[PDB]
Amino acid sequence: PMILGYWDIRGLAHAIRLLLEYTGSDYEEKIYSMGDAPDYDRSQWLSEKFKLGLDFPNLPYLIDGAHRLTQSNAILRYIARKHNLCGETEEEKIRVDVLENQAMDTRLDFARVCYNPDFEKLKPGFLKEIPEKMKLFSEFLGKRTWFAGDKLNYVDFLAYDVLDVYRIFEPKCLDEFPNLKDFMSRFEGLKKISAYMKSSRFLRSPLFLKMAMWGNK
Amino acid sequence: PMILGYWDIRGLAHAIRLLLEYTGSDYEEKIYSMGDAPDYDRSQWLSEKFKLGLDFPNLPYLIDGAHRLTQSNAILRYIARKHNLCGETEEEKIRVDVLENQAMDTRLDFARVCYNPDFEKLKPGFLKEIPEKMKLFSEFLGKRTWFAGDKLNYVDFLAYDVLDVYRIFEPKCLDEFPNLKDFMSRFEGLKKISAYMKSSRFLRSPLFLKMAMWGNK
Ligand SMILES: N[C@@H](CCC(=O)N[C@@H](CSCc1ccc([N+](=O)[O-])cc1)C(=O)NCC(=O)O)C(=O)O
Ligand SMILES: N[C@@H](CCC(=O)N[C@@H](CSCc1ccc([N+](=O)[O-])cc1)C(=O)NCC(=O)O)C(=O)O
Ligand code: NA
Ligand code: NA
Ligand code: NA
Repeated sequence: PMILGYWDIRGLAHAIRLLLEYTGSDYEEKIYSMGDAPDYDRSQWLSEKFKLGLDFPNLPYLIDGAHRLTQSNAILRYIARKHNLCGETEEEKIRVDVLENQAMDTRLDFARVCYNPDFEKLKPGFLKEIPEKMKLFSEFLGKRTWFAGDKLNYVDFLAYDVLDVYRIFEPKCLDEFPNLKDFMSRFEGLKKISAYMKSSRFLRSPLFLKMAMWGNK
Repeated sequence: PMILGYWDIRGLAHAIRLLLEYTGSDYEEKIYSMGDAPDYDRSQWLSEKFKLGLDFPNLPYLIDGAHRLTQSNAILRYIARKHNLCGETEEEKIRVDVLENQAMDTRLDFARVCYNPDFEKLKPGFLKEIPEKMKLFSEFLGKRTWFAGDKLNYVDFLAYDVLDVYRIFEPKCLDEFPNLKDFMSRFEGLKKISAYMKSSRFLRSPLFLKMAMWGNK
């Protein structure tokens, strides 16, 4: 089976786990646990980081037969090619690439404040940035079924993930964008996704690592 | 003709400018100038930022007919798909996706230090992290003619750009890695590339924007 290596949190592997369940992949998780504060012991991962035959050792990683991958986006793309979840036309391909890279910039905007020791002083300023972020995503989606067009694509998993994270931090953030509320519902009720979610191996939380000031659980 | 919008520096646009040149694309640059300290006035861009039809307005952007793109990586892939500059085997596509994402993370590691007011204090530690980064690139390349196989790829433009920046910062950083030196010469030897590098267009500098501690001139 395939091995998904990541920390015992949601973070960067969540859209991957989401994809791995929708696609019917057989896979298992190599969970790395992090030591409690203050030292946040990473030695469980650091001890085998350079022992896995990874070109650029990192988390998350994925092993599939002869293929050993890092970089979360590269893994998503790998799973997508094996299981018909890329864009076909040039129009979808452009939308995929722009949204894939944009999701990561949007995720890091948010990660950078929650992981900041000064999160509480920076929290009101970031909360007022969120309406325009979400509005970009609502205008991009428009009247489409999925973000790339008619068909489910791997970027939809990225989009659901980053939107989920923002709406956990700010439960009212999608309220003036009904088309994104309908997107999240439609995604959560695919069927392999509903089954995964209302199952025990669905990792609700923590959203982030232990040293984060929010969503560390 | 295609329109490439960026600041009047090297920055994130550099690999796009090379690929545009190498593919013989018909292109013009919309160059935005930024004010001097202390304001670093951005009005030349903010004047138009939201009036260009961009889904996620940003720099660099590319306007090609009806297609209006942002995200430097999406722009590179858009150009590559027009000229078959992407991998064809599943092994090549894996090497492309991993290196594309790795090159941005490595670029960002460097950009963060140079733009940090505390640059001088951070410089010693960052210098000692460079040998390990280059070793990983060196062993990834191996004896291959290019990073993805025997066929030039857009990710080669990214790897040249990021490696060029690190060797501009630390001139001895490729010394103990001969295969990376051969990669850089062979890349510069490309006829359309050398001709672009030999004309007073070539913005090898400034690496970064005016407010950077290093590479601002
Ligand atoms: N660009 C890479 C990022 C890889 C990465 O940063 N992994 C970190 C995650 S914690 C830092 C982190 C937390 C949360 C976010 N985020 O935006 O959600 C980003 C980075 C790690 O655990 N180990 C890397 C190592 O061995 O040095 C990817 O997308 O896979
Ligand atoms: N992920 C996007 C990043 C786009 C971006 O941040 N552009 C900045 C570049 S300056 C900040 C910057 C400098 C250098 C790097 N780098 O890695 O070298 C990254 C970001 C800008 O000028 N305007 C965006 C805006 O108007 O909001 C991409 O790759 O295109
Ligand atoms: Na499908
Ligand atoms: Na404006
Ligand atoms: Na080589």
